[PDB]
Amino acid sequence: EMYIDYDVSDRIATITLNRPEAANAQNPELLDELDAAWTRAAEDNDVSVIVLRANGKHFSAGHDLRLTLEFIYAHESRRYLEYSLRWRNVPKPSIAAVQGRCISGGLLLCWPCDLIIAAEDALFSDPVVLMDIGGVEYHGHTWELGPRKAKEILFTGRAMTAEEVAQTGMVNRVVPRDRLDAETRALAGEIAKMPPFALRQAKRAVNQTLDVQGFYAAIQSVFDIHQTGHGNAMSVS
Amino acid sequence: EMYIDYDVSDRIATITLNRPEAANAQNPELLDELDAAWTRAAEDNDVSVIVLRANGKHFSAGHDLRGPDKLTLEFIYAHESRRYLEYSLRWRNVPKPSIAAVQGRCISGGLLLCWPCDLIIAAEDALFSDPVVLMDIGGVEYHGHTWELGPRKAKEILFTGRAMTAEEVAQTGMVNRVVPRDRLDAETRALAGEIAKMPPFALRQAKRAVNQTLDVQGFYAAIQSVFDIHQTGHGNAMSVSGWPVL
Amino acid sequence: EMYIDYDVSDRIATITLNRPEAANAQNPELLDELDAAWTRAAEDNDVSVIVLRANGKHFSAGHDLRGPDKLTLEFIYAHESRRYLEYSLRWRNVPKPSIAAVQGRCISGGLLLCWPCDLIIAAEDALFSDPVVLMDIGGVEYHGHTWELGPRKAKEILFTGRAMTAEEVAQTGMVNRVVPRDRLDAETRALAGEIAKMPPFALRQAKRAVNQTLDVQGFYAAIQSVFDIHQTGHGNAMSVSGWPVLV
Amino acid sequence: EMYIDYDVSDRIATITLNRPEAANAQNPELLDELDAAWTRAAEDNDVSVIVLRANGKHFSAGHDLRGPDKLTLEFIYAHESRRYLEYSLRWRNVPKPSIAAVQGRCISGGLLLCWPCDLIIAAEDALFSDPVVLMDIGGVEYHGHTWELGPRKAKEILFTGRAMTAEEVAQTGMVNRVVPRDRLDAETRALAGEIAKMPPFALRQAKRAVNQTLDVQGFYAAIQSVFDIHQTGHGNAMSVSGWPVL
Amino acid sequence: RTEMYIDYDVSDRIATITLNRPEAANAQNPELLDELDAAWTRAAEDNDVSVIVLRANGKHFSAGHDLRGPDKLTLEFIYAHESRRYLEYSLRWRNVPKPSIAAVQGRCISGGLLLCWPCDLIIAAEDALFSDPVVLMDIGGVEYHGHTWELGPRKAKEILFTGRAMTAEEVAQTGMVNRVVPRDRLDAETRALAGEIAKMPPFALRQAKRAVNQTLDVQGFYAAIQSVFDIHQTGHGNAMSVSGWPVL
Amino acid sequence: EMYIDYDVSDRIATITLNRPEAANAQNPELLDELDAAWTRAAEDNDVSVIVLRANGKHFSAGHDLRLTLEFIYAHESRRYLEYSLRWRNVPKPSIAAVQGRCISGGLLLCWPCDLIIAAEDALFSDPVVLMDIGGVEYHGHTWELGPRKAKEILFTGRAMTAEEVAQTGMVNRVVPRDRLDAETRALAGEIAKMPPFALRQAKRAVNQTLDVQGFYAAIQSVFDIHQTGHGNAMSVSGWPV
Ligand SMILES: [Zn+2]
Ligand SMILES: [Zn+2]
Ligand SMILES: [Zn+2]
Ligand SMILES: [Zn+2]
Ligand SMILES: [Zn+2]
Ligand SMILES: [Zn+2]
Repeated sequence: EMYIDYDVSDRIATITLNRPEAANAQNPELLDELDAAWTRAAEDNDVSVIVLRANGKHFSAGHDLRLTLEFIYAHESRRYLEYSLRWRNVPKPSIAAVQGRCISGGLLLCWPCDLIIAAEDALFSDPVVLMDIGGVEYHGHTWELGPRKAKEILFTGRAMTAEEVAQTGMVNRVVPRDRLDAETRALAGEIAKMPPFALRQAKRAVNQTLDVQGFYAAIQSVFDIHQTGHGNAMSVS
Repeated sequence: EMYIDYDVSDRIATITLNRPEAANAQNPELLDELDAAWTRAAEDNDVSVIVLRANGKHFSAGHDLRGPDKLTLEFIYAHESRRYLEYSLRWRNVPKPSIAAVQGRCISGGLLLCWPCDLIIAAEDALFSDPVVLMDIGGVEYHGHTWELGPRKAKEILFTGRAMTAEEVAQTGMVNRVVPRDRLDAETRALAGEIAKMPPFALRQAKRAVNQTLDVQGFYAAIQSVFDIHQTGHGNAMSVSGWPVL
Repeated sequence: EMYIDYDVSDRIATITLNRPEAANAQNPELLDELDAAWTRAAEDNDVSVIVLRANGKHFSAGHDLRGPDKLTLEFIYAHESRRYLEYSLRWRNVPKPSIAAVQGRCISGGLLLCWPCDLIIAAEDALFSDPVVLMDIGGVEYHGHTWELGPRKAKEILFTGRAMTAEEVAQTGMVNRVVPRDRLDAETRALAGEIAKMPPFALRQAKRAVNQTLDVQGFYAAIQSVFDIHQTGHGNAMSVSGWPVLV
Repeated sequence: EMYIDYDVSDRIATITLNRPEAANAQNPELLDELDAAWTRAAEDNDVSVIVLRANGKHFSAGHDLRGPDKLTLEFIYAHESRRYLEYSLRWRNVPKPSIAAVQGRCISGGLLLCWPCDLIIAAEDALFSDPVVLMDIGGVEYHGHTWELGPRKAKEILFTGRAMTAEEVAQTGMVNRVVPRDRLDAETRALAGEIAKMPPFALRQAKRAVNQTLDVQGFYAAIQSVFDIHQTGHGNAMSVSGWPVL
Repeated sequence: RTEMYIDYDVSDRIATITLNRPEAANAQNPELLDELDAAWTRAAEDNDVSVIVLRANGKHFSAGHDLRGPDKLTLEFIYAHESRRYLEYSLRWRNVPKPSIAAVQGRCISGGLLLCWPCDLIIAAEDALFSDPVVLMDIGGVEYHGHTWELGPRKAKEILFTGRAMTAEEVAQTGMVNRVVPRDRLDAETRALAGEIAKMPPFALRQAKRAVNQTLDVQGFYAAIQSVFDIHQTGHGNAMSVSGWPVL
Repeated sequence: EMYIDYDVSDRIATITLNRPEAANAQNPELLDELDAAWTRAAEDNDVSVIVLRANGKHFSAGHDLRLTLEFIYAHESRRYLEYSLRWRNVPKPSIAAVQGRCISGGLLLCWPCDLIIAAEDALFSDPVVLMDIGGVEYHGHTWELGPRKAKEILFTGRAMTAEEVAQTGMVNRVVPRDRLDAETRALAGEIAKMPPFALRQAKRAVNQTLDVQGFYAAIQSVFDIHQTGHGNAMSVSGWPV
């Protein structure tokens, strides 16, 4: 349990990213620990609500950078795409608490949560166009931001403030940094009073509407677009 | 015609919920009168625009749960498919513009009355909620939530049962305009009057352009999918207690 | 190139609507030239980003109708399907970032010029509308309204024909940024210049990611569906008066 | 009961088209009686299965064109949207199994009667066609063609106006079974009888499983889209001749 | 590892997964399904495997879910367990990024379809009989609604409404079965086909499979499967409201 | 013109693939000429129906085989995907007459036609899996053949007879080789009697149903999957296949 802390109390499972020395950059080991924590929470009948949070100044700087396309495709399809979709589908409510920087692969950790609470000084970005890739592997951008904002931030690599993403509906609530854990836990507690099958089916109502709208199919389509970026990058260098 | 009043003047059909003594709680009889009113307005060539409004402090407290031998899910499923789902979809598709005027509380089944309207004008005091998760059900029968609020707000308000102010739902696009409560009726009628000057077939097809876009996006199919999700909640409640809600 | 000016420098193709004396009303000749300019930009290896802008006070007043012995719906359908629908979709899909700079009035057909652009920057003074219901038609030929405004706002502005301010459309996400009118061109070019530092294939695939998400959501199919709904408007106007619109 | 006969026995509602003097061509009166018969069967708890059949040599020769000072597309659109599109979708969605027994010719509008049924049994002699391109229209109002035939056969039969045999439409899956003409009623009745033994809620939800799969695939949205395409045909015919069909 | 119900062999780049509960006509209890899921995972993760073959010992491919296999039984409980071992398992097998082939002999009833439909290709013995008679038990078809996609809607409704069986030749006509072969050659024909496919480059196979499966998901496959799962569960909900047990 | 012949008579535009010495293998010049021919037919108000046919033994052996992924992507998106979709959408009926072998890229020529008439001898295949690619650029396979048959023929590279593809609905009619041109022209002639706007909208009714079902979006999705095959082939060897 190096990289990920796990606590259960009052029917809330709190999963903490604990690699602040690297701004919670994600290596394969961290991702495997994180996927195990989600599974543990999903399987525990004493857990009603999942809280995903991070220690330190920044939620996550993204994937830790430190050969065939088939190899990249296979690895990214598991740890990036399959993991994030599995988290998305866990049949209990989940809430991310985001402070400071949430960059590129960071979005693959919070987007799968049902609700997001952000500190006022949180900054969200996906500057991977600079590295020759058309946005990260799990394309929540268009769904979360709308297409024009998604294009703007992909084309420029600029950051968005917490208030800006709250306006698009990607962030549910913006609170001062000193209230982020308070607000997240209070909301988790309110939700934890509710019947678990009703929570499950409320979640399913919304997620199935998104899937009818094309969410699953679109996420799969964009994964292949992303991979053409890797294929081009390899062909150049 | 106890529960629903109906007026036609100046090419506007005004349908009024008139059960203020129960905060416009909806029993089968009210819903049948309401559907007949919508049909009357739809079929009247002297009506260009439909206004739906409510008497009293509150638009609607929702379904009236005080309105057989061995109760089965088949029975609940059949009845709710007719008076909740089919009725609300039928209103949604009436080929003339419709405007809901919403004051005070609009709770759970109240949403099945205003969401089918094309436009919603809300009083500053309006409070929208769907707290049915408390009763073991994953939101009301007609799932406009994700479409009207976006998925994250939809989940938030279903998971918590909290209310949203008129200003909050205006931000999502669910409400077109927010006005002081003393101006709700006048602003709604003024807007209806502006729209009533337009060519009826253009109004019909403008409405169709937007609604068919939504159907291509998956609206019809999603509404049908979530109805079955809703009904699994009744099924579970019955398996726990013998009753369709906890 | 009578009505459209084309300039390339700094990795930017600037395409300018140059009919200010008619408030950039669009006749078929202007549209043919505009389509040629988009195609030229798409093929130009000196070009990373496209900027669409307009001379004068107004971005575009819409389609020029001042602009066949037995007139038929078949004829209207065929021409509108090419210069309105096919052109706008082709611009939409050009595999390079595009930015519309919109000042003053952008009415009805005007929207067919800016909606296909990836990003829209509007002057504080910009006013967007689609009042064609007055002419017996259910919104313009390319139905961006629902996608850009949300369904309730789309219905409201079609049913009433009212205008929306730059601020109003920025709240729906249809406009990316609102800036003072005297900064519109500078701000647009600065943003284009930022984007033009990026690798072209990454820009193309970022654009694709978003536009393909939209097509999976139903964008292409919905645009085609609404085109026919629009054409039933022309069909009705013709059945009433023998003319494509109510006059 | 001028045009439509109706019988309920062994939990089967049999709806019979009874206008052989016009080869079961459909005037508004016949369609109104037919819709009433479907509603009656839908609402009757003693009915588990619906059978639609026809008297005489032909299932239906289609819409009766022999059954307003300034005729407008608005008027045509409004009427066709009700008795053609809305009626057929309503029958499609009745929450009980339905079976069409089709003999002889089923032409154009005839398809609006059998396609909404869940299952089709055809006589060996049956001929299916939609030659409405001759009248300047892109196929009938309710576009099952692509769904039932596949897109290439749909285009071929629309573009040529040719008829398809029972065998040919059985190969596409549009017809479930082909039997000799003198066995059509007996085979249909036996099939209905087999289905009528099953629990009604399971029948309802098996039907929903398939029909909701179709709506997620785009059926409802596609049907609505093609109705507008159809109407552009009327709009063009009126622009050429002042009449809805060439 | 403990092996109980599933035989597993890897040779010549083919993983052959065998249902080995012929004493129960390969009726599927939760343990069998867990073991079968593990076998699919083993094959998926083995770089020496290019193709997966699913087959069954004895006369019958699978009689379906084992009926004889909590103080207060609730729909939540049934929903949770079926969502895992029926729906999630079958979707996971569907998505394994290597070609898979089912060899189907004799009866393949109801839950049996959840084992073969996830395979890419189906080879059936001339004697194979496919059915889903669960309407008799008050349920609108099994949990993973392949029926409409595999059979077309009219055939799907016919066989659900009647509970009748379809011959191998009948399902081959809809495209659900790729090839019908004599019973005594089913294993040889299947392995020969697996061998031919196992000569191809693995990434090209993966992306050919993806091309088709992603086309199906754009068409609505994932969303429709999820939708019908809830329809199926309303059947259980109703059966419990009538009798207290999840099937009539 | 070098590779494509074009004739208009009796309201039929006949477009002929005329590179028989190469079994109508498709180089970029041939494809540009083909696209020009489709455009000419589409724009000619005296043409009601388009017939696409081929000289020699074979309809088309596919793309003529005789560097970055960006370059391959750009070129294939134009001449293969954009061209084929443009042809698919021409607002007039079109009919392909397919004799002999139609392999891989050959499918990009006939699938965009509304109707396909095949000689009894015709053989259809897509063996590109052998070259490390997940089927050709325009993924009609699932739509035309169904998913199981599409997977089988992609995974094996086997050919399908005219009778087999007729059973799936991909071929409208199968006729003897010596009657292919006559049967196609007679069918075109029947269709050319019909009102052009009704033909247009009949075509639209079916094609829009397909696009509501997901056809446009799916074709775009699979194009990217195809390009990951080129991406991988280049990462192994340096060439696209
Ligand atoms: Zn990556
Ligand atoms: Zn309910
Ligand atoms: Zn127009
Ligand atoms: Zn008609
Ligand atoms: Zn079950
Ligand atoms: Zn290629």
